[PDB]
Amino acid sequence: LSTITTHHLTVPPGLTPEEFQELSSSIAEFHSYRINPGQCSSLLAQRIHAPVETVWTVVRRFDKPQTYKHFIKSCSVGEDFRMTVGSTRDVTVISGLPAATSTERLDILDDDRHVTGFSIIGGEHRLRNYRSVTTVHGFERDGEIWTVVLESYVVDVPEGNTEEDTRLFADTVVKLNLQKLASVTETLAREA
Amino acid sequence: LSTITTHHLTVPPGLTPEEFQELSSSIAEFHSYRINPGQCSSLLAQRIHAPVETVWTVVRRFDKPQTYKHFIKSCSVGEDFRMTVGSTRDVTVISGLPAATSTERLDILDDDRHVTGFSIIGGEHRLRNYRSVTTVHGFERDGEIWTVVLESYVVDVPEGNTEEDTRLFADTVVKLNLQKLASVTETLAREA
Ligand SMILES: COc1cc(/C=C/C(=O)O)ccc1O
Ligand SMILES: COc1cc(/C=C/C(=O)O)ccc1O
Repeated sequence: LSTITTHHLTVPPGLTPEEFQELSSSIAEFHSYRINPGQCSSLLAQRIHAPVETVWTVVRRFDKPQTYKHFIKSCSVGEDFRMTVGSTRDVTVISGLPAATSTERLDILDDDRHVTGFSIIGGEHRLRNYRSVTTVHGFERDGEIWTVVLESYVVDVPEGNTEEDTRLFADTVVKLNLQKLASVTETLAREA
Repeated sequence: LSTITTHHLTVPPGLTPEEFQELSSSIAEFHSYRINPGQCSSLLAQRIHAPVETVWTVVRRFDKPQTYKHFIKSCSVGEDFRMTVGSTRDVTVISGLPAATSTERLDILDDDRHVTGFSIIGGEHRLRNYRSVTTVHGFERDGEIWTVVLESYVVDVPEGNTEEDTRLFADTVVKLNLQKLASVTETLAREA
C-alpha cells in the first residue's frame, strides 16, 4: 500500500548537513509525497551563490521554463496569461522522438515563502503523472550569502521500467536544469 | 542523391570568425561527411580556457566517456582493453526507457593531431547509425592560451521524425556534453 516519502529525513545530494538541519521542516512541509507501487520520488538540491530574490525571479517564471531548463524547444501560454495557480503552459520537449507537447499546470505560487510547483497533466513522454515542487532558501555565514534550491518530484514508473531506470533519468534532468539555474542566476547576480 | 556537408564553410555556433578561419582546413578534413536523404549532420564548437593537452587527456579516454558526457549509467570495455582503433565499449544510456546498451567502436585516435571519433554500431535508441568526430585545437593571443573543441556527427533521422527533431536533440546532447568537458578540463587546469 501507500508510503510517505522520506526526503525530509536524509541529506539530499548537493547539500551539507548544516544546510539540511535548517531546511528539514521545509522539506517535510513541501517535499513530502504519498507514493504508491509503480511510482518513484526524489529530492534534488543545488547551491547557488546569489541572493534568494535573484534566484526566485527565475524560478517563478512559469511561462519561461526554458530560462533555466534544457531540452525545451518552445513554451506557449497563450494570450491573457496571468501568473496564477491553475494556469497552464504547453511545453514542446526536445526528445529525438516526434514533436510532442507537455501540458503542465501551475499548482503552487508563493512569492513570500518562495515555493512553486507544477503537474504534467498531458503529454506522451517518459514522465507520466509528473508532479514537482521547487523551493528557494537563503543562507548566511559571516556576511556571506548564498541560496539553496530544493526540487522534488513524484512520477510514474512506466510499465517495463525499473524504478532505478526512471529515477536515474528524472534525477539527471532535474540536476542538469538546476545547474543551469545556478549559472543563469549567478550571472544575473554578478551583473546587478 | 548524396550531398557533402558544408560545416567547413560557415562559422559554427560557439566559435568566433577569427577562430573559424584558423580551423577551416581542419573542419573540411575531419568534420565533413557525405549525407543522404534521411540523415542529418551538424558541427558544434566549445571554447575551453585550458591547454590543448589538458583537454585532449579527457577527450581521448574512449573507455571513460562519462568523464565529460551526461546520461551515461555505466561504460564497460572488458578486460584486456587497449586504446586502439577498432576497440569497442558498451555504453548503458540513461533514457527513461528500459536499460539499453549502446555498442560503440573507436574509429580514429590521433594523439599528435588530437583527433578522435566513434561509431554507434548497435543499440536501440534514438541515434541509429551515429558517427562523430572530435578534434582539439589550441589558440593564443598575447601569451593567453585557450582551446577550441570541435565535434560533428552524422546520424539517421528516424521514420516519423523531422530532420529538425533529430538535429535539435543531437545538438543539445553534444552541446551539453561539451560544456561538461569545458568545466572538467578547466578545473583540471586550474588545479595543475
Ligand atoms: C524540460 O522540460 C520537460 C522535459 C520533459 C521530458 C520528457 C521525456 O524526455 O520523456 C517533459 C516535460 C518537460 O516540461
Ligand atoms: C551519452 O552517450 C550516449 C547517449 C545516447 C543517447 C541515446 C538516446 O537518448 O536515444 C546514445 C549513446 C551514447 O553513447
